[PDB]
Amino acid sequence: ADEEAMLAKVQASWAQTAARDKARYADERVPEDVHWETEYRYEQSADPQQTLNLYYPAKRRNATMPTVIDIHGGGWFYGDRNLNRNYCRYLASQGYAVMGMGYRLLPDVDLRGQIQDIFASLRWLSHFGPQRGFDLDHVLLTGDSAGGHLASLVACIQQSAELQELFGVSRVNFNFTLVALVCPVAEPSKLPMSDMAAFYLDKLSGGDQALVDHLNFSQVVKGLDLPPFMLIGGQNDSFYLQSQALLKVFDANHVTYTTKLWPASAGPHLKHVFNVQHWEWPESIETNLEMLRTFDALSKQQDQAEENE
Ligand SMILES: *[P@](=O)(CCC)OC[C@@H](COCCCC)OCCCC
Repeated sequence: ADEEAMLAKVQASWAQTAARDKARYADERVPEDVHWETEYRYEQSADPQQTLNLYYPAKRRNATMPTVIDIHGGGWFYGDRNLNRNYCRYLASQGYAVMGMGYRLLPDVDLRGQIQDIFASLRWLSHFGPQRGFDLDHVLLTGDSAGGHLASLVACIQQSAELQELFGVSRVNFNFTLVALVCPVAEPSKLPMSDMAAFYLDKLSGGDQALVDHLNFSQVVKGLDLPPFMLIGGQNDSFYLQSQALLKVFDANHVTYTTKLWPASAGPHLKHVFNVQHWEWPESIETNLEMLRTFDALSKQQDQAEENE
């Protein structure tokens, strides 16, 4: 029938999203009291996607601040380091040093190339973050939608020499204190618009059977000792099914987790990734603070455990 036409279809849909995102950002309040440093190349490459932004409170109470690392969403086909800027700014305004990266998009790369990009940005941060204010002893890793998928896999790969080898990455010299997933699509194989879902999975695996067998969080969680997770979302998330599926995997694997899941009664506006797309809404503030407090409580328990209070 056609590969070119399915692609053109998929891309039409992302052009639509891009227009809504542009219109929202033109309108929306911007968080105050933040500085950003933009467009750092994280490897020797002129690919514009292999860059990252850093965000900080305008007034730093300390030389180093606990770290947040954000992986944006967009269905693996869409987005860049700027997409989640308001969300990153909001988190930074609360007293955190924040990094958000670009990663090359499907179909130009497959999942391995995206995982490599993300690992390159993490390694860059391990080299250059602390000198400019990042406390890498307390690190919150977060991602929304496809970015939540990517965050969930990166958490497992960081812990596993076997997956490091399969994905062609090396572990980075810091740990994740918490991994917070916002409306993640962490089980993309369960998505099947069936031909379109199949097209995505094909583009993610790039035909590599090792990626097919390692495309879902359920396939990479096995046997690893992981940090705590936080699952964020709601019953009016278009992908709430994926959240329900993921809880079953957490329970079966003895993952430590907490949840902040909004009931349908909390309203029709609490849609897909609302707390990233609308930082200023009261429910977004509540959710995002609750995540930062959860991260702080874990960071305090680690400090106590390490005789460093
Ligand atoms: P996330 O990255 C939300 C991005 C808007 O979700 C992954 C989805 C894409 O969302 C629907 C497409 C139009 C917004 O995974 C692919 C769905 C197609 C079968």
